[PDB]
Amino acid sequence: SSFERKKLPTDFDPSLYDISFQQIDAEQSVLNGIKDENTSTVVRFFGVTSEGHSVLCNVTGFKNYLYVPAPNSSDANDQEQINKFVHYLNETFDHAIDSIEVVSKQSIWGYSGDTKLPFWKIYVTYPHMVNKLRTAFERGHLSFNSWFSNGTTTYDNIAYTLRLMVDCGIVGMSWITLPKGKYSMIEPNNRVSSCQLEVSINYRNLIAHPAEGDWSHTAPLRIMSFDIECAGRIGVFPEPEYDPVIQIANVVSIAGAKKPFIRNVFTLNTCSPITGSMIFSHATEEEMLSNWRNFIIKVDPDVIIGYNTTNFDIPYLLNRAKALKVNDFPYFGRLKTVKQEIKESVFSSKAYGTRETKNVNIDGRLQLDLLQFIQREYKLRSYTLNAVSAHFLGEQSIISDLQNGDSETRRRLAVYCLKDAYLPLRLMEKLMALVNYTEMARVTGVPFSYLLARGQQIKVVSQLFRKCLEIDTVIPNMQSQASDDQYEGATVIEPIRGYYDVPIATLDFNSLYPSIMMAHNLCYTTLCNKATVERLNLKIDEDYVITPNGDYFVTTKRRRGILPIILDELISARKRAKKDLRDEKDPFKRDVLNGRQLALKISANSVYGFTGATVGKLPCLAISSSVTAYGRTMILKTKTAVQEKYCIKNGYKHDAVVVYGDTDSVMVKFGTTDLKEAMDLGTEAAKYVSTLFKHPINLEFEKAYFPYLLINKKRYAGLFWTNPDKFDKLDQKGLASVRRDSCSLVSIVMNKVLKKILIERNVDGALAFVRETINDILHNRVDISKLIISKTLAPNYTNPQPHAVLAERMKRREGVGPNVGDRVDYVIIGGNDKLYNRAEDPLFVLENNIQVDSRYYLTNQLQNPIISIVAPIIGDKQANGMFVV
DNA sequence: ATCCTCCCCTAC
DNA sequence: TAAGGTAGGGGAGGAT
Ligand SMILES: Nc1ccn([C@H]2C[C@H](O)[C@@H](COP(=O)(O)OP(=O)(O)OP(=O)(O)O)O2)c(=O)n1
Ligand SMILES: [Ca+2]
Ligand SMILES: [Ca+2]
Ligand SMILES: [Ca+2]
Ligand SMILES: [Ca+2]
Ligand SMILES: [Ca+2]
Repeated sequence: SSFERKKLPTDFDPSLYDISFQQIDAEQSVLNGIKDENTSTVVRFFGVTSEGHSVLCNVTGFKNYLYVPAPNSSDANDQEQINKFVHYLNETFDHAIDSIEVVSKQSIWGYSGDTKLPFWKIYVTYPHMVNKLRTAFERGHLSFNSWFSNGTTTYDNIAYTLRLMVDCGIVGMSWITLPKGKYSMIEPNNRVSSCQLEVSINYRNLIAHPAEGDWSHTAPLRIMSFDIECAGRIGVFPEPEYDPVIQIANVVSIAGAKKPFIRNVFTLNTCSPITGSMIFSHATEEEMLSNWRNFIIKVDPDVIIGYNTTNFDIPYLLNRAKALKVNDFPYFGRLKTVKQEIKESVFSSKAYGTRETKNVNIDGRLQLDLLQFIQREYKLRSYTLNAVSAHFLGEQSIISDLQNGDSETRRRLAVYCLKDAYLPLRLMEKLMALVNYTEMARVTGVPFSYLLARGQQIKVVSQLFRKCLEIDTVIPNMQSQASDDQYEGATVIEPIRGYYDVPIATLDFNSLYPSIMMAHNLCYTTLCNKATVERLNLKIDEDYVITPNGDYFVTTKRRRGILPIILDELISARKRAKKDLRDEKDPFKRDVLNGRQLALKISANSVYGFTGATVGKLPCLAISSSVTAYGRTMILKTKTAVQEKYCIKNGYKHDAVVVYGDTDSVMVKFGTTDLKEAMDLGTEAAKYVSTLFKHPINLEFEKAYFPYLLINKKRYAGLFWTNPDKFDKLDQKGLASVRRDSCSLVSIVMNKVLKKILIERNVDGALAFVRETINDILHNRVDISKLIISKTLAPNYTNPQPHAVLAERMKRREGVGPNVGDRVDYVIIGGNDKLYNRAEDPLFVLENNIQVDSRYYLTNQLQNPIISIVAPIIGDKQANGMFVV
């Protein structure tokens, strides 16, 4: 269809109507016409009112700025001289320095006392000039009055849009009210957007509502999900230069609605009717594309979603329209003449990997590619639409041929395309993608768009700037300087390896690293030193503390740190999510709620990580190292306290043994053969141990393993009990059977062997199954699908890896192949070459009847993991004999 | 025969 | 702030 937004009130007028809208995105821009507070640059916020009206609100009069410390010079307070310095800067920086305001601030770096210092807040008429100013102060030669020649630390480096959001109290996905009489309409001939309401307000006059109570609701966002089909060549993934887009299916709904209010398919050529959806068929591809752009503009979606839309559908359409010279195509943002462009960049982090990105500006609309969401929030063996639809939704080549048939074959194609457009919307709603990300944007204060495009650091940065503003504190700008060394981390306890046929109680600290930062008041602002404690005559333990890393931090007596408060808020949110999880029946919903609480846990742990990131801009290893140091002492103290308490000479039946533990957990063999008693002792022990640490540190009994197969550090399995009557699952940590680089032959067999032993207590049956499997490998009875190994392609290599060698080979053969950051699928083929030269594309293998290295799969894939699980039961000799041959 | 490094992924 | 942290198994090969 294409229904448009509800019409505005007929008597609408800025003097009559407040405008309250949920802002979903914002960007820096220059406003045509009069300046405000000597600047023509604005932050344009886009969003939606409770009645479903779209809004572009220009926030005017907000000048970017930087802080530098006032010079240590007698003439520093002479206004005439400050005025002259401003003239000097205007001569140097394109006449873009507005003024200098003298303010009292303190650096976030350390405790020197509560005495604040004079800083110079230097305002600019356009935001980007702050960067050049910062550079000049840092490495330029601003030699006026010998004030900064030369040179100086600068403070509060942050992008202009976020600077405004922080200073105005605006978080992501938040509500803003524009009071009647306080804003003005953009005149018809000056309009730049297609929003129903295009207005301007001075930043001081907007009301930024905290996302709480009556202002924690969300606006009725219009969600558009789409999917395209292309008719491409046999053997070639479609290329925009040659292969037509032949269908675009669309579904549009209101956030949270039961059903979409628009369902349609744009087709090239004719297409027979589809019950419950509109069909818009076109004689030419060009027409279809232009109509689709017009459709977006008229429907005015707030969020554009789909599955792989980011890396495929969107760039493909842009590139296709360009190839076809449909030159007005790429204008479907909310800014009428702002072109959608592909920005090529690179994203890299340990958590998310390293890869090229192709982000497109669709100004004033959000994007939520469900493939990108699911990849971030879930660990799955496969992320194909089919795979994830079957997994989350319970769902169960010819394309070009269907296209070249008739109205009926194209209809068939259109149902497929419509379904592919609908699934992402089902996924978004069931996985609560929009709802949970709204929460995250609000809690951390970042724009929604940062969640999928950016990392954990920017969320920490936003929270830090917001807390610092509250206490007149500013943050020094430092250059990233990656270290060649990692600081010392956690203790992993030496395992007493083997098969335990008695209950093992697992105890672990709630939110360990955050609880350590809170208990011990660990923050940039509380960091001190020997020199200060003496100049100030502070008393150990009352006024400060010395960490096991040897660092001095002041106590809450002297200063409440800010990191503890940020962590407190994140843990509160997490606790709300956990309660929701505790209160929910449906297994699937609980799953989703489990990701929500995990996401918030990672956010809290990322505040610790931020302090340890030298690949980052505010490392403080005093904090990160003190945290890990405390952690090592705590697990040692926990192990010692459990062993000293629960022993025969204290009236217990057995001497408790800590058989294993990792970072913040201990696995305890109390000695009893009874499961409930082990769980009761585990609970009592955690309660006792918790009394030995400072609030809010807390040890809890987590679960019992019975039996428990401990193979090595970070390698074990066990039946996992949270009640003594029925076990929850067969839990596996670290084993090949839970690593996504195992071939499924190994994972499946390991899984079945573990089940037969731990659940069915049938070692004989497990061994018969392994022997059968060995026979199948050696007689080529294993489907190639179970032999495929997948590994991520790294950006660069020192040592040649089989999948990386194969990726280059594939490009040589086909002109294209896996890119950095893609998983590469391969099987090992037979032959005399080095292993890294013997990884091959499974399709290439099938096509050419190439023999797979069967013995390799036996000896170098199956054999070691299987021996490691059965040897503890049948012994090393038998386990090894089973593999001859 | 030991111990190291690069690599990939997972345990925290 | 472009990009949260460290420990460590085990495959595969390198240096003494
Ligand atoms: N992604 C992660 C996971 C863990 N850790 C560190 C900090 C954690 O506090 C500690 C223990 O890991 P847990 O998985 O037990 O995490 P928590 O104790 O924080 O959370 P929970 O309350 O779920 O046990 O390891 C981390 O820095 N980053
Ligand atoms: Ca698709
Ligand atoms: Ca726990
Ligand atoms: Ca924990
Ligand atoms: Ca743990
Ligand atoms: Ca090692």
